Amino acid sequence: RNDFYCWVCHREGQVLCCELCPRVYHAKCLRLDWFCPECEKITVAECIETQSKAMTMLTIEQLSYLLKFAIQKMKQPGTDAFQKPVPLEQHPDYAEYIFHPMDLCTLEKRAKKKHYGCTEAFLADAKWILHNCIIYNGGNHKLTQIAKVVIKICEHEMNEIEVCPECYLAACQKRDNWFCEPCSNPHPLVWAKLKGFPFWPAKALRDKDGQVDARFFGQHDRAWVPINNCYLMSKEIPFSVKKTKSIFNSAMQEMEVYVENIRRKFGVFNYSPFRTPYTPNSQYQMLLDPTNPSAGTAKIDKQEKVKL
Ligand SMILES: [Zn+2]
Ligand SMILES: [Zn+2]
Ligand SMILES: [Zn+2]
Repeated sequence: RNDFYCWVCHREGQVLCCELCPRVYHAKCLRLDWFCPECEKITVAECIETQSKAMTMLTIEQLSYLLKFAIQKMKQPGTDAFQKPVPLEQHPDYAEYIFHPMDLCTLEKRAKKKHYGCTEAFLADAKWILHNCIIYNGGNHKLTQIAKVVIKICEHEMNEIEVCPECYLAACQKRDNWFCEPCSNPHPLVWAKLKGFPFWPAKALRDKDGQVDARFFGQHDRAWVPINNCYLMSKEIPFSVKKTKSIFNSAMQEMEVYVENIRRKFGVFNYSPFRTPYTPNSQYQMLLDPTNPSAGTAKIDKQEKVKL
């Protein structure tokens, strides 16, 4: 049955009904057979023609395995009040206000039964936990603060699956040298300079608004770096004054383990001349002959269904 409280502001009043789901909205909270914004986002994300790069590389069963790790991060210590359904015997008026209850145990069971076709659908279902807490307990209750942090963890984990599902699973399991594991579409290796930090080796995971999502060898920290401050990996080092030599040496050692792993899996790794700029979705390091780019990639391909 249809909800009585607006999905945006969590208050009652004259509200519009979605044709596909039980959510309701004030016309003014959206600034104008109707399908709500949650249903529109999910439909686009689950259509093969408009699905994300992460969804193109995953089956529904594979996505269910990654959502189980996201549930573990959402179940932080102190989230006890949201780990099981609200006991109606202990709050006898709960169902007079909450028509669509949700909790972390129910969210975990729906993920296991392969109910979710995209990351957007898991976050949209998780959000009933916060919406219900605000209606019943109030916007300034101690439990509402806990529910807001649970939703922010869920948002972060969905964003991490979408950046690269293989990096996500490697970071979850933490095998020895997990950061040196190459992905099926290998991330280019760069020298990256962040303002105020020395030039350092990093993996380039994404390109957005003239920036590169860099993941640094050694500490495994991350930052958006300007594209003009990124060069393809080279033997000559762009020198920077550094506080501790041994930390730089460990990062370079870990970087050389990643390069040998790449050469075993794909059969090639091309270092570039000094100060060669990084370009979006660079293919230079995988070329069969770096002086003949028209010849293309070295990857032979054996029609492998390998993935899991
Ligand atoms: Zn509203
Ligand atoms: Zn809807
Ligand atoms: Zn990756």
